[PDB]
Amino acid sequence: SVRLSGYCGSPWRVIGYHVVVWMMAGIPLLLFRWKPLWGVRLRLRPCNLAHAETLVIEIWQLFTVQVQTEVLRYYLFQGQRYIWIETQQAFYQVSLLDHGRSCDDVHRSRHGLSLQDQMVRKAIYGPNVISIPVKSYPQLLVDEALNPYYGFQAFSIALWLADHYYWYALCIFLISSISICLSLYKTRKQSQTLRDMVKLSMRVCVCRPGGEEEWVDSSELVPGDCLVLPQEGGLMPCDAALVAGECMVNESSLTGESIPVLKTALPEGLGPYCAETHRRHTLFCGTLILQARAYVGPHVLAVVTRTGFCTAKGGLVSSILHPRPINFKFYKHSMKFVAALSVLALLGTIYSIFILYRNRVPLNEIVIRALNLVTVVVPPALPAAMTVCTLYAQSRLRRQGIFCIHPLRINLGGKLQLVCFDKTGTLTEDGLDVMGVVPLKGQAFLPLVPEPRRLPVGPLLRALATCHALSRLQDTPVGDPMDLKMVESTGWVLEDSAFGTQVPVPVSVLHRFPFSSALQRMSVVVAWPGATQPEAYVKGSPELVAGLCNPETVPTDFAQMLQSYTAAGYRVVALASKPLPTVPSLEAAQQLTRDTVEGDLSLLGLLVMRNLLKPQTTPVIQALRRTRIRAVMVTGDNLQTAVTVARGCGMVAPQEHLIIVHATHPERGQPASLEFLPMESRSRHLALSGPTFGIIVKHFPKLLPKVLVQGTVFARMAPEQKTELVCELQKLQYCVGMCGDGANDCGALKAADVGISLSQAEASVVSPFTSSMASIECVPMVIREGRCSLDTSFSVFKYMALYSLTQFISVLILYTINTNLGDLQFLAINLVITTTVAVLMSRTGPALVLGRVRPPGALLSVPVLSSLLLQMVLVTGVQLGGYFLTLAQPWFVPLNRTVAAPDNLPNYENTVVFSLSSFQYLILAAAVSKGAPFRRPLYTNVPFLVALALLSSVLVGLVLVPGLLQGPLALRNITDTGFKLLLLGLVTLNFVGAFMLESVLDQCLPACLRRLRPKRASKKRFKQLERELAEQPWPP
Repeated sequence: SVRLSGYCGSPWRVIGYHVVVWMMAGIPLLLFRWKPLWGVRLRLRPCNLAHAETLVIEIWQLFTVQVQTEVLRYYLFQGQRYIWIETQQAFYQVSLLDHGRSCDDVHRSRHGLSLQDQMVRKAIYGPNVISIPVKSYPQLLVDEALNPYYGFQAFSIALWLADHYYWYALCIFLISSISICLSLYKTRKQSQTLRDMVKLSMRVCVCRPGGEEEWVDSSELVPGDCLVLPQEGGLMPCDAALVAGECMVNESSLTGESIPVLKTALPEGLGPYCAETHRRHTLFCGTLILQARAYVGPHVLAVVTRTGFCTAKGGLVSSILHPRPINFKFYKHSMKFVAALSVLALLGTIYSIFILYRNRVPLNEIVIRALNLVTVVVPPALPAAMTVCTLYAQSRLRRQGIFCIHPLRINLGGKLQLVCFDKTGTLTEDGLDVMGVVPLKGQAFLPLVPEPRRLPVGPLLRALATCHALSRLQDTPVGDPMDLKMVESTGWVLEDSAFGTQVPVPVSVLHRFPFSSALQRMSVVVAWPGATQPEAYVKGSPELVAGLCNPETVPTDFAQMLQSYTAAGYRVVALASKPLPTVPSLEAAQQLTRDTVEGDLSLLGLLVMRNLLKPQTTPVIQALRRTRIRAVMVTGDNLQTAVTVARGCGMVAPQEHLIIVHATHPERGQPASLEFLPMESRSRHLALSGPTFGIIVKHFPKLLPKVLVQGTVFARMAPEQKTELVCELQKLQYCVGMCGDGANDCGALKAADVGISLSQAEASVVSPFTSSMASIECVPMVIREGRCSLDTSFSVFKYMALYSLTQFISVLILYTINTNLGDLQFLAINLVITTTVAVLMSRTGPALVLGRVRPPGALLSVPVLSSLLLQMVLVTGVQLGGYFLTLAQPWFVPLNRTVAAPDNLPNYENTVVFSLSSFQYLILAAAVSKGAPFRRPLYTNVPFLVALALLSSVLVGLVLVPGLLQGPLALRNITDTGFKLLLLGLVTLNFVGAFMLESVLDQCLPACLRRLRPKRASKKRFKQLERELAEQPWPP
């Protein structure tokens, strides 16, 4: 959904808008920064998009994008480049400008681009640079410091100086500057981090037609251009397709996969070159080329396909620079809650005006004092407190090993209700493991031998340790992980190729037949000293190998045994051998045909390779299921293995039923039909594959919501089907986490509300959340931190409300008695007592254990609002009681009403109110700070506990110790001590009452509101579906 509206240039209109906004007032600027579409409409006039010199983009977020000329008319929106293709009268993204061309076209491009034809491609595509723009500190200030909040704070600073409250004005300015500097630091540091993370400048050779080789910078590369990759291998500057040769690529830079991966030349064909399909023929930007071998030609060649932000790493960086808006609204009914507090403040302000008039204070002072009171209820430290809360959450995660690039995504961990787990690498170990070999003695399967090392030397062990296509790179074999683990299990050392006995003669590979996907098997020619004839070893699927094997050698239990193995999640391959009467020699063996070796084989044994469940997986899954979080397996693997793992890891506990949803494709003459196949070992789970998921999404849209609500295993899911599933689940108002670790989970991790990658490093761009640890234990950690962050932010906002209302009430009372709180008494209460205690309260770590109860999401809920209105009742009661109680004393002398504050100060009324309110701020900071269920107790926060104790001691000294800070703060000295003790008793009464009020609310109001009003329904579509199912199960 993209809306474009061209605005052709108009000088007179532009200058008219200029003067109007610059002269009239700042209100138009405020409403333009709120609603800038009218600003552009008045500043420039609509035009035919073929003539636009400025665009307005809506994705209903609105951006304005000028249009550059290079004749090429193009614009840049969020890094991507859109060009004006004059013929079709539309701005087409350059990403698609050459989309869909055939692999044959890519191969034909292997002669490169003529320098004359390279300028056009450069102008279209632009430089091959993922340019992170640098904003100057002045411009960072202007961006941060021009908010409406800081504008109001500057207004307040001006007012407090109008009334001569210089210390409080300095306090506001310092708090606001500290607020602005945190934002500037983090925003500038992140930009400088990305700028160097995407930094790359090589001198890459290219193949300019005519036969000459041209050396150019890394930024002069354009799609279709041809690269000459060095034999030694270095970083990859562009996102090229490998046309000739092969090269080891360490793709950890892009996807975090630590192991080298083989890239093979692109195959000639008429299909479209797809980076996701032909991902074994594509070289990505930022990955490292370890070796590059040119089997034909003097050097290896790749064809540039994507450059700049078009590259995969470019898209990953763009998703960090331009994140999609976070799904949850933190301020649920922002205007309504702020309006409740604002109507309270408005009633107070009108009361203040009425009483100031009744006190016969001049009108200018009336207006100034009313505006000061209105400013009291906008705490200068609110943005600082919120940002600091997010920073603390991020730091705690980073110390746990979890790295979130966007700290505001952390609160989405405490909103999670469903987590999708990739099976392999995330739930189960990275690669397969060998639990044994099943040799034969004639036509009978021998008992499984757990480890193949002790197998007596023979054709089976030689096949195990030799029948493979490994290549020793840097003394570390590389290739298919299955072969790696098989040969490692044999224990033999790879030194064509020879293998030495671990403890018994070395064995040589006379000839090797490379594996093929269509052949489902591979064969080799193997000889060893003392061997009369070479032995050719063949490994392949059980049925196919058995078919070529001699029938009298295959036991009748072959099919039954392999099916029994498959049922238990094992993957099985068969090993066969045949003696070749050919003389043992390198040259003679090389002429043997693949058909000769593959045919007339002997079944020697069956090899079973199991992918194991990580030790930390089952506890985490069971903890999530105990918290009533949905654990879903979204894998691209078989359904048998997926269901076996799901049962094993506790997604399907032994008592639940598992039903297979199978959707038949609507073959000729019949429509699509669902059939359900129950299994015998959230009480009903569904398991369905990728084909079934697609058929249900297309043909069965009525039944998709139920499948998604009660589906558990999603096997054989294509990488786009994972993203489709995540989006479909989010359509049900789920908050979906995706703990996929692999590279193919990229779209799912980007779509998911919380996307986590398991085995990553510090500076990873793969997904919003990346952890350094292999196990899925980082998912409970993220959920616990998210719940802690939600509770902490709710408590900080509650404190900034309680704070603000307490100061408002104190100022109202002092206006009533016709004095004010005092300049340095404002400075203390705000700079020290409240800013310290608000930035320190958000330092309390998450509770160590997940619980079934979830944090709220509504700041306007009855709990929060009742807590505020009953804390404020006790605050006002305590202050009023202390005031009315200092009148009854004998030594009391009413303040001089004729003069106005600060001329009244010091006086007993202001002193009493200041003391009580100063204690009340600390009392409220401690009261709003909760421990369990979501946070650790208050006392585990040593800085916060120490701040509370130190400030309480200082305030007790102010109340008791005479002459301590009574000059600066302008406090009146009370000679009496019984009154001081009574004041401390009243403060202790408020402390006890506030904690008792919080406890009583937390314990009773939930039950009270549940009994008082039963839920009409659950707003969540998935909860409605869960009810509709519990009343009547869908699969009957």
